[PDB]
Amino acid sequence: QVEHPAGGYKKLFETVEELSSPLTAHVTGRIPLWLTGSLLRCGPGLFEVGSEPFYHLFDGQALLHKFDFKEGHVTYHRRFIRTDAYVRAMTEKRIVITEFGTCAFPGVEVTDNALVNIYPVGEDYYACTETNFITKVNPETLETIKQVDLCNYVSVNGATAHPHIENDGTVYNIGNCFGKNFSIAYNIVKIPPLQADKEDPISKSEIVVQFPCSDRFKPSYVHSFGLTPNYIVFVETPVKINLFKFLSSWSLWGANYMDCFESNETMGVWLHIADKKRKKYINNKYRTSPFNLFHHINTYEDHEFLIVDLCCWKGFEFVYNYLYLANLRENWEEVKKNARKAPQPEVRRYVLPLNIDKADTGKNLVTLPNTTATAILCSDETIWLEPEVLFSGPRQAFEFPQINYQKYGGKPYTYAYGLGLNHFVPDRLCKLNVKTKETWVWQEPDSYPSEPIFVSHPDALEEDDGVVLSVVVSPGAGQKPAYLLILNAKDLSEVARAEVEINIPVTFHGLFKKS
Amino acid sequence: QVEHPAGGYKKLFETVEELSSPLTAHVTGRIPLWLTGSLLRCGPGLFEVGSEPFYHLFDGQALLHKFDFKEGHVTYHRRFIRTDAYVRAMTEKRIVITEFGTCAFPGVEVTDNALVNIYPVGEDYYACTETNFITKVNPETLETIKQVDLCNYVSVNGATAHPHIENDGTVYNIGNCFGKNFSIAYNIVKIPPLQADKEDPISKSEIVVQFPCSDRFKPSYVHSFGLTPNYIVFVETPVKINLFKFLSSWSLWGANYMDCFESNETMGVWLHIADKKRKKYINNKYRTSPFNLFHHINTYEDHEFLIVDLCCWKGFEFVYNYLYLANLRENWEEVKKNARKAPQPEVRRYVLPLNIDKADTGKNLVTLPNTTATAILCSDETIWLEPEVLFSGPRQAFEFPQINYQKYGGKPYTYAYGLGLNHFVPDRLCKLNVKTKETWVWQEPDSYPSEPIFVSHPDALEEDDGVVLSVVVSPGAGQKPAYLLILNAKDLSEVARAEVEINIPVTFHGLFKKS
Ligand SMILES: [Fe+2]
Ligand SMILES: [Fe+2]
Ligand SMILES: [Ir+3]
Ligand SMILES: [Ir+3]
Repeated sequence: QVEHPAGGYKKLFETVEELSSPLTAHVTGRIPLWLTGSLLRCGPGLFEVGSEPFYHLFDGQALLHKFDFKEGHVTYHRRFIRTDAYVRAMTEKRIVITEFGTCAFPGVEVTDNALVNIYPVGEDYYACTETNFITKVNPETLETIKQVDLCNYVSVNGATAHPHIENDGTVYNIGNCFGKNFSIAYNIVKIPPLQADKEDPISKSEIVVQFPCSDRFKPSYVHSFGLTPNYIVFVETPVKINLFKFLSSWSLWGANYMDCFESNETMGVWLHIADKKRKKYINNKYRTSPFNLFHHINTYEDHEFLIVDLCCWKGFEFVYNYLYLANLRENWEEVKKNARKAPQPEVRRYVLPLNIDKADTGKNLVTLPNTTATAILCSDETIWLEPEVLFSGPRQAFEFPQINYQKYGGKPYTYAYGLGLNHFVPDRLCKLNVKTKETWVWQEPDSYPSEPIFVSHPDALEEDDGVVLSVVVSPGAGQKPAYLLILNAKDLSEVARAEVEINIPVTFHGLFKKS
Repeated sequence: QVEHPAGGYKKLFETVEELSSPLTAHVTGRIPLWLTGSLLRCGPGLFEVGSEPFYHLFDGQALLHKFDFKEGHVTYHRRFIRTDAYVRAMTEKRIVITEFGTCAFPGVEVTDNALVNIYPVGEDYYACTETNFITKVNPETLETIKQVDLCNYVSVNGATAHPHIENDGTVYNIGNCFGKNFSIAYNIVKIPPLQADKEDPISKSEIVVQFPCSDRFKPSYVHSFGLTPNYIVFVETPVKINLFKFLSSWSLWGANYMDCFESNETMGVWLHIADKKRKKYINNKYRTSPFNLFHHINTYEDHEFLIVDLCCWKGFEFVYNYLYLANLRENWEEVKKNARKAPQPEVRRYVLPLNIDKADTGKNLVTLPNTTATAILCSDETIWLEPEVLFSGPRQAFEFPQINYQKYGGKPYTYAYGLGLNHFVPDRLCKLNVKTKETWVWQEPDSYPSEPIFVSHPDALEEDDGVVLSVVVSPGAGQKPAYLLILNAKDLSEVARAEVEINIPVTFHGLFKKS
């Protein structure tokens, strides 16, 4: 729709160097006085070790970024995370640890390249990827402190880079695991808040509940999940991990993680729910059409139903196949051409009935008045779901979604913020009213934003009283190569900017730390 | 959304009497001078024979209506169609022929109650329902002329009340039939235009092509189908006719047509295409989620794809179960309550790829640039489809759709007109831009319109240069009980009205005859 023939988006994938200390950003407009804190973000910063390239978008070495709002000025800083992967790569001047889509050549050494997200646990902050290894970091200085191996504390093989954090600091996550059956399963991990004893909360990790797997030996790729005050929602997609293949290519040949994925063509999507407080899996066989899922938007309870809002990609093909660096660095026509056969992005609201009566076999159970979502109870005992579409644009994804999480996560809500992807290229920011379907767009030419993070006005009365923060890469004609953008959350109108004189590569997720 | 607590919609289902001759309507505003012709419509007019009621909406005895535009004035007329059903009912003072949802009590006597539609064949016009019996009628006087039995001329058991008529007067339809396999199938019937020989074209009926059936002994209920210059599209829904049951309740007990229907829970929807010119069925196994379908909107070819736009109801339950007269005559709260578990209406665009390559197995084949519809080729050879949603409102159907059929039927187009159903109650008229999704609504309180028919301006330059005609029932405070509505097709703004002093019951379909 919008076109980027100048190819500026290639700057999102160009290596940068870390800083020794914070730069001072040149500020435009007016930073709100109540914005005092830090925006922390993780993404790849190093896309080749020497003349050895990294191939996939999720392979480049973790880079930790900070935009600080101190006493009426803004600074920018960045430091590579000192991971085994990074350290060993630097020691030995080559690629040492196999990344998601790049096999290294000379037990199994699983990557700790924490390029995806960062989150609070007790008084600590950890950078993560999606394996068992998270990296404790210093949120003031950006120094690496420690590697943690979650297998030491709990039985999981890995965990998402999207834990849910409750208001009391309790942390919930999900990862696959070995069941007692000698099957695969998915385990919900709970890390408690910092208690009086003042001991590291990770040492108090425990399993809340286990979800079954649709296939005994293949778990689905899980990127995120849903949490309400009373329920956990997990979506099992037809993107499957063939564990066999990476335990056959380690031994004999030589593979990466991407090589294990296969698509199951016939299962579609299975949706699973567990009672959070009683810690039981509920046996409701929710089923629907096939789609990839990376990001839940929000989840909530409305009478005897769960409302589940999702960023979907229609299809069973793995959308990550489209995310190799060569693909993303082609020119504009080839980018558009290459995405023509990709899965098509769509925001969807599914409605899952909680209180199932066989009396209603063969009818639509969704009796709520303001939705077009359906759930049908088959004789089978299967519950077949159709969504209400909330947003749909040709090869235009509303993605990397965020909400006013602190007051509205897990509860009834109205607004969602997101990054607009145009044939996979990030080129706009969106706001979406999920009840009316109104949208708002912020966009400028040759400008490539990141996930918008929302920060509440401390005296907020409405759900969107606050701002949205995005890191924007604007290559071009003598342009400030990048800047931090602050929008008014009500109408996505610009409030301010903090410009810098250096490039910033793609970042995925992060948080705003009030301090 | 809008509420009708006064219950005025019950007047759509109250018996009326025919007229001896045309009333003269009181006209408001300005009838366009180029509107000279006749609006003909069919619907039920008689909902009980004495103290024997008819139960279903599709059971009342056919009533033929005419609004005439002659020399700067408007008339209204109506005559019951003199069918076997009607005539015998009147002769014998009771219900004689079993209707769709009303069994009569004292070979098989199939109904010819032609309450659904009327269409041109050569220089003739026939009222129809969905059986093998159509009734030739006089379009000037509304007199019944003749019963026709299509089994005499072609091998079908019945035919839809939605034939497609080409610009040269050729008529296409579809009905189920016995295959040579001793299976069920669906046959495409072609009736040619009136030729030089001047013989009745029905005598020249022939079979073009046959579609297979998903179930050997159960055909799906078919209400309509798609036609482009090169293709025929047929949609096989999980609403199935159990022929066995009506050939077991005729012999032993005593049933109606509605009693034969069952829903197939596992098949979903199968979509079928045939080459119109070569008269071959194409073996592409299009499949998708379950839905009822009554009305195609329009179909067309866009490069190597068919665009299929449909008024869907999500679910496999038969929507006709909600359409008994008692249900429709309850009060407003009970109407809303009763539809809470019904299938949910949605307008959908499916995109069917024509040129299938196994090289693209597991990918999305829909490479067109302005749609979010997908089609995925499974290993199976199955092609799994997801729609682009064009309109979706909670228990608000865009239904009884019409287009500028003469210039745009079967071809690329932009606008569709429709009747808005609010928990099954007709209470608005809509226009829909199918590319942008903009809508327009005409609505007034305690007013219940019928299917909007579109008539082109004779000097039309754009697709919506013309008017839309609807019959509106407005019961109320000393109100003209009904009127004919003429809207401007561009913005659904009112141009005129032709009021009458008598009630008019529900009508389904019809045509505008330029004369
Ligand atoms: Fe993510
Ligand atoms: Fe119809
Ligand atoms: Ir302020
Ligand atoms: Ir005019």
